[PDB]
Amino acid sequence: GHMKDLKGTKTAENLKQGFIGESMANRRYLYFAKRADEEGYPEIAGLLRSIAEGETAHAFGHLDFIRQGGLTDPATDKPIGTLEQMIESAIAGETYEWTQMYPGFAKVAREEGFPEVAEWFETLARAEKSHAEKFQNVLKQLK
Amino acid sequence: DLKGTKTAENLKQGFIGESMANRRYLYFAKRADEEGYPEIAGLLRSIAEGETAHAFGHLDFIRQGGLTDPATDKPIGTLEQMIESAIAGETYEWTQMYPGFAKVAREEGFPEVAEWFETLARAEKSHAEKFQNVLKQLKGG
Ligand SMILES: [Cl-]
Ligand SMILES: [Cl-]
Ligand SMILES: [Co+2]
Ligand SMILES: [Co+2]
Ligand SMILES: [Co+2]
Ligand SMILES: [Co+2]
Ligand SMILES: [Co+2]
Repeated sequence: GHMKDLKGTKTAENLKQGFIGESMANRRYLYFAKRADEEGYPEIAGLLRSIAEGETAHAFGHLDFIRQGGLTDPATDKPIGTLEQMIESAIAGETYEWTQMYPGFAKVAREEGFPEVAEWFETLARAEKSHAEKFQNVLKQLK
Repeated sequence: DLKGTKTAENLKQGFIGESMANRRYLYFAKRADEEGYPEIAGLLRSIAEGETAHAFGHLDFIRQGGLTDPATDKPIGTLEQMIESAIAGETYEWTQMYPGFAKVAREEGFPEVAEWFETLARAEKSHAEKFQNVLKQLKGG
């Protein structure tokens, strides 16, 4: 039942879009909670944190259907069935970000006259290269 | 002014990718946990904290640059605006997005997936109502 093949369906696309939205909702609500914290609204901060746990549960349930339905990781288009595949998906996305995505973002920010944003993107490119290397060391261990 | 720039769009896409990376790594950590790889689980959780810091810094530049929430295209400068953003996205999800995903899943022969989407529609309605009660408290002082 939950093992039915979802490949080629609109439902497959909808699970991907739901995962994206849920992922953003958790991040948004935790960020909003920091503002409630500063301003002295602990009940609102607590509600934001509790609802954020709900959006974790939603995002993880979307990933369960993606994996059980034979779909790929929404971020990388790589299989994530096994732990080894999960680490290979982590490596693929980190490698895209440090080789291509953040360096390109930093070049654009400098060109448009945002050097402070460009320095941030350059920091992140170096950070994602470190992440890729740490994950590569783990994959070598598992294999 | 970041408004209308390519850099605005790059901060939005960076926020999306970072948001997904933290969720992905915490999900992967659960499989490491089950299988008895606590060093791998620990690394995934520590790197996930990295990706929180990346996402939040992207939101810092977005807010400071007068750009809108990546998810809702609503301003997020003040706490009231943040709660209004929360309400807008929850409302979209329960009134349109998850009902529509549930109908497509039923029509394509995936009743279990459709039931999950219907559960989530009802959940996001409850979220919207709780955030609406917060907004009333803030707006009414
Ligand atoms: Cl409060
Ligand atoms: Cl381990
Ligand atoms: Co089943
Ligand atoms: Co949700
Ligand atoms: Co990373
Ligand atoms: Co990152
Ligand atoms: Co919600």
